Amino acid sequence: TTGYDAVDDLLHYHERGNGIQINGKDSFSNEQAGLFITRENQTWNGYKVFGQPVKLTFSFPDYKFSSTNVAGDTGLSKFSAEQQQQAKLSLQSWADVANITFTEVAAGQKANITFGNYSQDRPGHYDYGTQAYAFLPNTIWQGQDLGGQTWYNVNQSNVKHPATEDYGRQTFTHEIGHALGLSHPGDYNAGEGNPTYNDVTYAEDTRQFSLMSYWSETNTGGDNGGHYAAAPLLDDIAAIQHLYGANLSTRTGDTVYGFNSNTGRDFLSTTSNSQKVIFAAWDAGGNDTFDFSGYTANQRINLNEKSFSDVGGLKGNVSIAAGVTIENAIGGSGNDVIVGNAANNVLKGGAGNDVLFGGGGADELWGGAGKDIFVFSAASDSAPGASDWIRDFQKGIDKIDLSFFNKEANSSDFIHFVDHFSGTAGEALLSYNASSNVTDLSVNIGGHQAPDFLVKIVGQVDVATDFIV
Ligand SMILES: CCCCCCCC
Ligand SMILES: CCCCCCCC
Ligand SMILES: CCCCCC
Ligand SMILES: CCCCCC
Ligand SMILES: [Ca+2]
Ligand SMILES: [Ca+2]
Ligand SMILES: [Ca+2]
Ligand SMILES: [Ca+2]
Ligand SMILES: [Ca+2]
Ligand SMILES: [Ca+2]
Ligand SMILES: [Ca+2]
Ligand SMILES: [Zn+2]
Repeated sequence: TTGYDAVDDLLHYHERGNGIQINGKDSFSNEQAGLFITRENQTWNGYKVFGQPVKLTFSFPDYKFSSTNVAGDTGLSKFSAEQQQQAKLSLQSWADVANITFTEVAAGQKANITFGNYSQDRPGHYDYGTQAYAFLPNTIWQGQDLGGQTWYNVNQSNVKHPATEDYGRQTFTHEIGHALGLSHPGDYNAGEGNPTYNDVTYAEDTRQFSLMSYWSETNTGGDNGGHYAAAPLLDDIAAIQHLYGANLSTRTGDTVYGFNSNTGRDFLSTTSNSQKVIFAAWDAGGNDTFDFSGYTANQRINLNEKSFSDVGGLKGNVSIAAGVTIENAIGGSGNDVIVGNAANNVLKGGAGNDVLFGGGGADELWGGAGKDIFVFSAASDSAPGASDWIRDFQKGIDKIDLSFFNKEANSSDFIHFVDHFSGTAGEALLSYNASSNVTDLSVNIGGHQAPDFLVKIVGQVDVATDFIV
């Protein structure tokens, strides 16, 4: 496979929406999913009141063991220090993406969102079967609003120890989701009390796209390696931003995700190959980097909005929220595929045999060690006046892949190398400056005397060995 083949495959990963079918099910766009997850139309600002900020209180009440909650469960207790710590991180992860402010109040004071443990389904009888539940805003029962109550079965080790059992942390984020107005992404009516993924309303109702789902990411071809996302995923972000608006103040500086992170978020950071990230990135400004340098697996990194990446040996585990521009990416020691976007991108392959694709804008490309391939598929990739730079080219080892053009022209003789331009479309010209150690690659794609494509290359290039055409 060419570099271009790999780029094309990553660009078309998890295509969705526009009426297509997947797994015999309707595919929804990110937007459609956000709307469907919020189909009850309930918010803390009112029924069908969307897009407005909200300020909410939360607490950890000191529930009495023999008391019975509204759902009939008993053996109640207050959240432990560990549970409180993890719940606050879950709250923060929702506040990061939408215009929600959370303020803690005292255990005995009325609060919008509450957290409690229960252990028994009836007095003296421990429940080992259930996990957790919560009430959406404006859930009126016997005259009282149950909205905001969240309840967890502390007999489950993950609920008791969410700091070391990542399904517990996910459960906290999920149930807070309900408390804010999110539903499961389907009702699963056809499953009649024993539902499976086969009963979804839309194909992207899986844990790849939403932590409001209970269906494995494997149903959509994801693979999270036995781990569970801590924080809102791509379609959860669409949902909650529909409800309370997008948080334009979040991470507006130059932000590094992954290794060497300055996010101050556990779920956006790692300090070792064994620590695997799973996240959907929301970022409201600045020059940002996906630093996945410390992973040894073969990775695929796509910097386009709404797109999925294969990071740290997982599949479809990293994504970028709608409306977000991430500028830079750093691969690991594996053989990576790294795809930029229309902005200026710094792309670094690291060790391994990498494929780099800057796309539009003026990109800076570093293959690193290994046999790397730099791919181009439009004159606008590297326009004169905004040229890409390949900073580390090694002749006989690295390659420039222009193969898209002859494939599109269906002619082996469209791109070809000449010693001087004649105005004929397809002509490519190399010019080497031994004094500056810079090679210019100029191509006349559009058919003018002046070329419309110019790549600047640090290093010599050997035309006999270094191209894929
Ligand atoms: C056809 C997509 C529907 C998403 C909006 C929610 C409909 C209840
Ligand atoms: C047990 C009745 C509580 C109200 C239920 C409505 C939320 C599903
Ligand atoms: C099983 C109890 C769930 C209550 C919220 C729907
Ligand atoms: C309440 C819906 C849960 C679905 C898990 C099978
Ligand atoms: Ca940023
Ligand atoms: Ca940015
Ligand atoms: Ca690499
Ligand atoms: Ca680019
Ligand atoms: Ca490399
Ligand atoms: Ca290299
Ligand atoms: Ca470019
Ligand atoms: Zn739920």
